[PDB]
Amino acid sequence: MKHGIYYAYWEQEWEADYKYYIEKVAKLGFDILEIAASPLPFYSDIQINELKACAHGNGITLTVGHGPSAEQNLSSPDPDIRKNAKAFYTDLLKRLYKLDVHLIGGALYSYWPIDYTKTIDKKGDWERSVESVREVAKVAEACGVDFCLEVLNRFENYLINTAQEGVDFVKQVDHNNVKVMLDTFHMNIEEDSIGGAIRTAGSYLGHLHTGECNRKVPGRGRIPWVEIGEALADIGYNGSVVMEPFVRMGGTVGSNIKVWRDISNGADEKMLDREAQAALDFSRYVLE
Amino acid sequence: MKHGIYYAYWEQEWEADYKYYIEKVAKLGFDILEIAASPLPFYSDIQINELKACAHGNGITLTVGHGPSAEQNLSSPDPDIRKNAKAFYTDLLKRLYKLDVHLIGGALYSYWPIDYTKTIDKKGDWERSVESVREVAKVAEACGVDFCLEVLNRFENYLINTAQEGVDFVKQVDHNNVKVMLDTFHMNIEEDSIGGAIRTAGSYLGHLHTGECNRKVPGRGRIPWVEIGEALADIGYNGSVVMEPFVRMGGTVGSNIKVWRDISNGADEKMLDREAQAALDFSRYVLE
Amino acid sequence: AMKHGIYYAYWEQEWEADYKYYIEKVAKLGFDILEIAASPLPFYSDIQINELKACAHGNGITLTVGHGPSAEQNLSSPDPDIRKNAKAFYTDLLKRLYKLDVHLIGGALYSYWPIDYTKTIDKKGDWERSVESVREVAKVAEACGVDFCLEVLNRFENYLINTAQEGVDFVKQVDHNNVKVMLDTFHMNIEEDSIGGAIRTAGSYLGHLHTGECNRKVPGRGRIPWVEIGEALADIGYNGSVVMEPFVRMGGTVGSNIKVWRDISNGADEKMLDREAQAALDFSRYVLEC
Amino acid sequence: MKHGIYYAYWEQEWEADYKYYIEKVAKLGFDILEIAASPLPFYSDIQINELKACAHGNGITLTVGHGPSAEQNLSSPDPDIRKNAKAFYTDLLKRLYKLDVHLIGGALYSYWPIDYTKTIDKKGDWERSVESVREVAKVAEACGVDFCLEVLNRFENYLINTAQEGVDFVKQVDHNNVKVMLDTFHMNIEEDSIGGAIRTAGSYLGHLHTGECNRKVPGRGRIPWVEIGEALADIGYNGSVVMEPFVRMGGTVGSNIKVWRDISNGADEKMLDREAQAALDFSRYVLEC
Ligand SMILES: O=C(CO)[C@H](O)[C@H](O)[C@H](O)CO
Ligand SMILES: O=C(CO)[C@H](O)[C@H](O)[C@H](O)CO
Ligand SMILES: O=C(CO)[C@H](O)[C@H](O)[C@H](O)CO
Ligand SMILES: O=C(CO)[C@H](O)[C@H](O)[C@H](O)CO
Ligand SMILES: [Mn+2]
Ligand SMILES: [Mn+2]
Ligand SMILES: [Mn+2]
Ligand SMILES: [Mn+2]
Repeated sequence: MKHGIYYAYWEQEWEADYKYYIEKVAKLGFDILEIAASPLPFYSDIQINELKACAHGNGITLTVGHGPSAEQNLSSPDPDIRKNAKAFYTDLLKRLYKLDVHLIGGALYSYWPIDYTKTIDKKGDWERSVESVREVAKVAEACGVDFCLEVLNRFENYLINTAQEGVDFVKQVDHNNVKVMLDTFHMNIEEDSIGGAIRTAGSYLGHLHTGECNRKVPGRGRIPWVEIGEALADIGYNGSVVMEPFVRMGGTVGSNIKVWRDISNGADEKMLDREAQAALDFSRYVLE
Repeated sequence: MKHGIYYAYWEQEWEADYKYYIEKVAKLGFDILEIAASPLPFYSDIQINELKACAHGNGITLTVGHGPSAEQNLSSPDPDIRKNAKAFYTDLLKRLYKLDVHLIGGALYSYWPIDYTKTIDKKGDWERSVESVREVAKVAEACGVDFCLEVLNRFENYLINTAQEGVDFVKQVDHNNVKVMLDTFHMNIEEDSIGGAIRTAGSYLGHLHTGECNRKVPGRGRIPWVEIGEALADIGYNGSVVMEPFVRMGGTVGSNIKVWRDISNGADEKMLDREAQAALDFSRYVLE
Repeated sequence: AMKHGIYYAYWEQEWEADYKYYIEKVAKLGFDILEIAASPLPFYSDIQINELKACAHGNGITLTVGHGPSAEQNLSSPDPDIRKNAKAFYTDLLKRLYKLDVHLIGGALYSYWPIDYTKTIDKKGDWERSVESVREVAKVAEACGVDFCLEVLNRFENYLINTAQEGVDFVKQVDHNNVKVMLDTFHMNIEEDSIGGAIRTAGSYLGHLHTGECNRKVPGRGRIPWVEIGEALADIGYNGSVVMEPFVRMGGTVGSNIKVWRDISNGADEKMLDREAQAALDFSRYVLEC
Repeated sequence: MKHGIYYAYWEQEWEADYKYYIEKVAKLGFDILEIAASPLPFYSDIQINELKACAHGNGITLTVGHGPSAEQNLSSPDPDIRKNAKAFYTDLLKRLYKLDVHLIGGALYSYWPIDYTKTIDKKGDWERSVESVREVAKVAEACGVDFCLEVLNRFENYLINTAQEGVDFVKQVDHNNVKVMLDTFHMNIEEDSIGGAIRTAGSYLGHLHTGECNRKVPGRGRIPWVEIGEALADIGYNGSVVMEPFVRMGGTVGSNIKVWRDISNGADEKMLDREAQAALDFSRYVLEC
C-alpha cells in the first residue's frame, strides 16, 4: 500500500511550490504527495516536465485532488457550464498524463464547496452528473487516469454522502476509469458502519483519504483504524492511502475546511513535520 | 435522569401541533417533549395555558430548542440587530415562564444555520455575544430558565465547536443561568474524546442532545453510548437527555439539517414511533 | 430473526436447579429460550422429563442445554476406559435430550471443564483422540435430532480450541453436519484479534452463540462491541439463537468454576437480577438483529 | 514517560542472559528492559555489578517483574511460609538496591500462578497479605524500591481483580512505597471501563504493563490505546509503560501464560525484533501527550 499526504497540510491556499513538498515528503518517508489541481492549468510544458522529473528524482508518486469551482460543475443545469466543465477536465486530464499522474479525486461530479443558498435539484443534478462524468471518463481512460469520486458529508455536498450512494453512482456511470473514493473524515459523519462502508465500496474503491474525526493526523483520535485495516484487507485494497490533515486556521484552506480554532496548537513547520511522520509510521503499521 | 425527544423527528418545519406530540410521547414513555421556540412568540395567552395544561395533564415536561434567525443574532456587530435579538429573547423568556418551561438551548449566542457567505469575525462576534448573553442571563434568571449554549460542529457554527470552547465562553459569561450544552452528533465531529468532552463540561453541562453519527435514533450506530453513560456518571449529571433524530428529507427541517437521502428508509409514523421508543429503552438502559 | 435465551445459572450457584421455576420466570420476562445445565438430566425419571418438556411447551419456551464435562466424561482422554465411559454418558444423555424435545447441546464437549492444569498437557494427542470421539458421538446426536456444538474457550479454561479458526479447523476435521462451532463473547474478548472477524471466520459453521460482557455482566453496559457483532451475524446470515450467560454472583460450584471473586451483582436481589436480564434482552434484540 | 519491554517476549523460561537483552533493546530504542526476579537470588555480588554495569553502559533502565512461588506467599496462613516470604523479599530487595533498580511488580501480595486446586480463603488471605506487605514495605522504602501490586484477571489470582480492589488494598497497606499496577491484558477482562480503571488508580498507579487482548505486542488488536493515553494524561501518569507480549508456545513461560497456539505465526528472532520495535513507536506515539 502506498502512503501519501496532501501538501495543503502545510499551506493555506490551493497552490504551493509542489517541488518543495516533494522533497519534504520524500525525506519524511512518504511514497506519495498529493497536490491540488488548480495551479496546473497555469503551468507551461516546461513547468510540467520539471515537476515530473522532480517527483521522479525524489522517488515520489504524485496524485491529484481537486475541489471544482461552480464554473467547472459537470452536474450543472446550464449547458454552457457543463461544456466549459468538460473542456476543463479534458485539458486537466491531458496535463496529468504529461505528469505521469494516474489518479485525480474529489467532488469531481459536482463542485466544492457547495453554496447552499442555490436551490438543490438532487435528482436533476444527479442525472446530468452521471452523463457528464461518463463522457469525461473516456478522456480519463485515454490519459490513463483513475477518475475517483469522493463521498462527502452532507455539509459539503448533497449528491453522494455514503459509500452506497457512491457505488450506485459509479455503477450507473459504468466506466472502469471511474472509482469510488472514501475519506475517514467524511465516513465518520455519514456511515452506519466504517468497515461496512469500505466493504460496500469493495472493488470500486479507487482511493482513500485519512484524517481523524476533527481532521488531525491519523492515530490519536477516535477513527477506528484497526477496523479500517481489516476492511481494506477484506476487499484486497490495492491503492494508495493519502492522509489529508487540516490543523491550521486562515486562508482559503482554513475557510473552505472550516478550521475555526488552532487545532495544531501552535505547531511550527518542524513540529508539523514530526507529527505527519509519526502518523505515517502509525498508518503503515496499523493499516497494512 | 429524564429522557425526551424533539418533536421535529416527525415534522419538517420548525413548529407543529405540540399537543399531539405531548400525547404521542407520553404514550411512548418519554418524560420530556422538546419543542421548537419559533411559534411561541405568537401564542395567544390562551394557547400558552392550553399547551401548559396539556403537558401537566400528560405528565410530560417541556424543554425548548431554538435555531435563531439572523435578526435574533446576539453576536451581530449591527446594534439594531442586537437590540432586536435582546427584545426577542426577553419576550420569549417571559413566555417560557408562563409555559412553565425551565430550559432553552441551541446556538443562542449566535444564529443558526450560519450563512458562511458573510465574512467571519470570530473574535469580534465572540466578545459581543458574551456581553449580550450576559444581559439576557439576567432575564433568564428572573424567569427561572437555564439558557443553554449548544456546542456545534464547524459546518453549523464557528464560535463554539468544542466542549472546552463552550466552557471558556460560559465561564466568561459568568452567570449561573447560562450553561454549556453538548450534542453527540456535534461531539462526534469535533472532539478528541467523547467522555473527555463531557468531563470538561462537568458542572456547566445543563442539557444534552443525542443522535447517532448520522442523526438516526440512538443505538445501532457508532456513537460510544457506554462511554457517554460513564462520563455522565463521572460528572454527576443532574440534567436531561433529549434525542434529536432527523431521518426525513424535505421542508426547512430537511434542508437546515441537510438530510439528502431517505435515512428513515420509508418509515411511516407508526414505524418512527416504535424506533423512537426502542431508542428510549436503549437510552435509559445504557446511559443509566 | 434470532431466538434469545438466558442460562438459568445467572440465578443459581450449582449446576442444577428447578428448571420449571426458571422456564416460568423467563417466559414472563420475554425470552424465547431457557438454557439449562445437563448435569441433573441423567437422574430424571421419564415423567420428570415429560413434565419439564410440557412446562417448556406450555410456556412457549424452547430449551437448550449447556454442559461443562467432568474429567470422567473426557472424550479426548488417553485412557481408553474414560473415552468409553464418556461415550456411554453422552449416548444416554442425547437420548434423554430426545425425550425432552431438546435439539442443541453445547460447551467444551470435546474435552472436560474446568481443565485441571496441574496435569501435563498433550494437545496434539488430545486433539486427535477428541476428533475421533466427537465423530462417533455426533452420529448418536444426529439420530436424536441434536446439534452438538463445540464452544471455543479462552486459554485459562481449555487448551484445545481457543479461537474461531481452531474451532473451524476442529469442526472441519470432525466433518459431520450436526457438529458445529459455538462462540461466546466473553471468550472471544480474550483470544480473538477481531470480533467480527471471528464470527465471519465461524461463518456457516456457527451453531450457537453465548453472550456476556467482558467480566460477565449482562449484555449492554460493558465494552463488548455489540453493534459489530450484530453486523457480523448479519454478514454470515446467522440463523441460530443467542443465549446470554451472565455470572454476577459469588458462591457455590458456579461461583468457583466461573471464578467470581467479588460481588459483581452489587447486592442485587432476585427481582433486581430479573430486571437487568430483561433490559439486557431488550438491548440484545434491538442491537443484534439486522 | 519511559518505555520498556519484558525480556520473556524472547524467552521460554523465567531467566536468561539479561545482558544480551539489554544490548538488544537499547538497539531497538527502548528506555527499559524488564527482567524476571527469579534468577536474581542466585547472583553473586560480582554478578550484580556486572549486570548493573551492562545496563548503565547501554543507557537502559532496569525494572523487575516477579510471579512468586507458593513458598514466597506473603498471604499464607502458614506463619513459616509468611516468614520465608518476608525473608525472600528482604534479600531480593537488598539485591535490587545493589542493582539500582527502583521498581518491582507482579502478584507480590500473593503467588503466581495460583493453584485453584487448593481451598481459597479470600477474606483471610487478604488480611494476612495486607500486614505482610506493609512490613515488606519498610524494607522496600529502605532499598529505595517501589513495591508494585499488579491487578490480575480472575484466572490468575483471586485477591485483586479490578483497579478498585487494587486501590482498596493499597490504601489499607497505607505505605508510601506500595503502589497499584495495571495491565491492559487483565483490565480487558475484568474492568467495566479501561479509562475508568486508570482514573480509579490515579496517584496510586505505579507501573503499567501493555499488550493486546491476546498478548500480542501493542497496536493491531482491540485494546483502546487512545482511551488509555487520555486516561494516563488525566491522572498525570509519569511512570514507565512496559509491554509484556507473549506470542510463543513452549517452556514454563508458555505454560504459565497459557500459549497453546503459535500466536507469533512463525516469527524468528529478527521478526520478533521488528514487531516489538514497531509496537514501541506506536506506544510512544499514541500513549503520550
Ligand atoms: O475531503 C475533502 C474536502 O473536505 C476533499 O478531499 C476535497 O476534494 C479536498 O479537500 C479539496 O482540496
Ligand atoms: O443539533 C442541532 C442542530 O444541528 C441543534 O440542537 C439545533 O438548535 C436544533 O436542531 C434546531 O432545531
Ligand atoms: O462459557 C462457558 C464457561 O466459561 C461454557 O458455556 C460452559 O460450558 C458453561 O458456562 C458451563 O455451565
Ligand atoms: O501479567 C502477568 C501474568 O499474567 C504478571 O505481570 C506476571 O507477574 C508476569 O507475567 C510474571 O512473569
Ligand atoms: Mn478528502
Ligand atoms: Mn442539537
Ligand atoms: Mn459460554
Ligand atoms: Mn502483567
